[PDB]
Parts: sequence; C-alpha cells; structure tokens
Amino acid sequence: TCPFYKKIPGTGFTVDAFQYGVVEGCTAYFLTHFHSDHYAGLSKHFTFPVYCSEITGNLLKNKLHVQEQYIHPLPLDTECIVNGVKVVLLDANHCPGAVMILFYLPNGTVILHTGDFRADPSMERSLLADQKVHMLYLDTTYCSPEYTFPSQQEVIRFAINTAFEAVTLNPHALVVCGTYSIGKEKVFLAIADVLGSKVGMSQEKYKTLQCLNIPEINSLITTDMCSSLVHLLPMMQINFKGLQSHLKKCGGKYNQILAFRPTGWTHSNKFTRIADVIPQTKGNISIYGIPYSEHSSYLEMKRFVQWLKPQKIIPTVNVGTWKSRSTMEKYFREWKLEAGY
Ligand SMILES: CC(=O)Nc1ccccc1O
Ligand code: NI
Repeated sequence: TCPFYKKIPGTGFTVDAFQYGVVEGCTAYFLTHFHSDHYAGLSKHFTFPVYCSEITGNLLKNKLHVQEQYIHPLPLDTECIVNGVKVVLLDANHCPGAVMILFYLPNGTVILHTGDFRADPSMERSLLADQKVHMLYLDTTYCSPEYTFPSQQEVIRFAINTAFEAVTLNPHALVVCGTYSIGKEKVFLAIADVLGSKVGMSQEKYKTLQCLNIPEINSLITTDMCSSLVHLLPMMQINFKGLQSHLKKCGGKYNQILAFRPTGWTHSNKFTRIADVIPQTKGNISIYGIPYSEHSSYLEMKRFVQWLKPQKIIPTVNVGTWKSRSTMEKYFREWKLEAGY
C-alpha cells in the first residue's frame, strides 16, 4: 500500500509511487527522476499517465520501454495545468532530468516536493521567490550536522589534477571511473576533457547517456574502448580483482590503472580534507574514493529551509525509525526558532 508521504492531499496525484500497484484515486503519477528506488515498479506494461521532465521521459521510453502514449513530458520553469491543477517543474540540482514540483492546490494551499535535490542559493531566485509555501516534502538524506562534504567544483578540481598528473608522468596509465546509475557524469567528462580523450563504455551505458540532452555528447563518448584512455565500468568492478581483470583485456596497451569511485558521504569526511585524500594501492593499481554528492549537505539544507519558511515539513528520507524521525523534528524546530518563527 502507498504511504501517506507519497500522496498530495486535495489532488489525485502521487509522487514516486510506482511499486504499490493501482493506487486508489490516483489520476496522474509524477516521477521526479530516473533513480531505481523512485521508479521501482515501472515497466513496459504500465497504463496510467506519467508526468516528468523531457530527460526522464527519454529514459522511460528507451530504457524501461514504457509506451509513448503514457509519457507526459513538461518543460521547466513553466506554469502547466494537469487534470485541472496548476503545476511547475523546477531543476533539482540532482542527476540529469531531476525535478522539484510546485503544486498550486484548488483551496489556495501551495506545496513544494523537492524530490531528491542538492539545495543551492540559486534556488532563492527561481519561481520560488514569489509566493508562500505551506507544505514542504523534503529530501532529508543528510539531515544531521556530521554530514559535511566539499563543493562539486572542489571535488572535480581534485579529480582533474590527480588524473592529469598521473598520465603526464606515465602516458601508459589508464583511467577508470565507476558508475551504477545516472548522475555524477561531470567526474568522467571532466577527466576525459583534460586528457584529450573520449570516454569509452558499454553499449548499455552509451544508450543511457544518449538520453540525457548533454550538449555535443557525440564528441565526448564512444563504444570503441581501444580509442579511449578513460573507461567506465560498473561500480561493482572497482576493486583490485576487477581492475586486474580489466587491464588484461586491454592487450598490453597499458601498464597502470588509476581508478575513481564516486561515493556519497563516508566517515572519512569527518577526519580528512579533500586536498589530503589518498588512494588504496596494490602494485600498479590505485583507487580513489571521492565525495561527490548530489544531495544537500546539512548546512545547504538548513539555509534553504530557513529561506523558504514553510509552515509544515514532511521528510521523504530516513522515515523508517523513531530515532531518525525525532532527530529530524528537533532540527526543524531549532531552525524555525532560530530564524525568529
Ligand atoms: C520547522 C518548520 O515547520 N518550518 C520553518 C519555518 C521557518 C524557518 C525554519 C523552519 O524549519
Ligand atoms: Ni536520487
């Protein structure tokens, strides 16, 4: 059965609710982004209207094989009427195609659903600037002050500089980057750009990237592994065994691997700085874990919410334990009381 925090009251709408069968009363199913925990249940035999971004629509059609008649793409930053209700989609600063949804209810209530997002000050000058928001459905992934990590720009600077140094010292080094979903494409794109190379990958991953409306994409990626000195592999293969195996397949072209595992937050963030990060090394293989986040830090989340000043907050992540629920509710009260409300 579909939980309360995935339903929008006073409407026939649900958000990211595809794993519960036919939801009684739902006339339109919104999908915030193409990550598996959110699309769970969608498949080629789905027969209800799905509302989403153009990029998400491309992935539904080509990867999940949802029929074209049921896919309803909407432009960003544009007032649209859906089943008699005004809605707006806003960029979520998450993965490609990810959106937040503003719902203008018939009774005068205004609801913002963030989907998954990485809060940014630029959101303070979107269409959010105008009007009051009564209810906020919030991505609370990292809602605790221990969750710190650098800017995406800082992390990419580290990756580019590390890769360029290694390959300039040894022109026979291969660079490998792990992936298991869409998002974080800047990691491999920025490294390949500094090395003067296209990014090589499987047919399956190439298909996925071809759905994302990235400018000049044909100039940046390839299925010809031999032509490329930056390769993408499934995240599960980014370990000494998997990388040794991959090096064997390259036909004596390379004699060293430098690999990157983009993660979210890890406990090594509580001790180390990005500048001081070191790899795990065995022989001619080195692996860097880099903290490239597509979710808000605690401080980014706090700033956004204190600016928006919602009357009510409904968390959408870490909802399963009493301890998590109590901790989040305490921070929301601090933030409110502190802002002067
Ligand atoms: C806690 C709540 O419901 N809302 C709120 C309102 C103003 C500032 C911060 C806040 O968190
Ligand atoms: Ni996500």
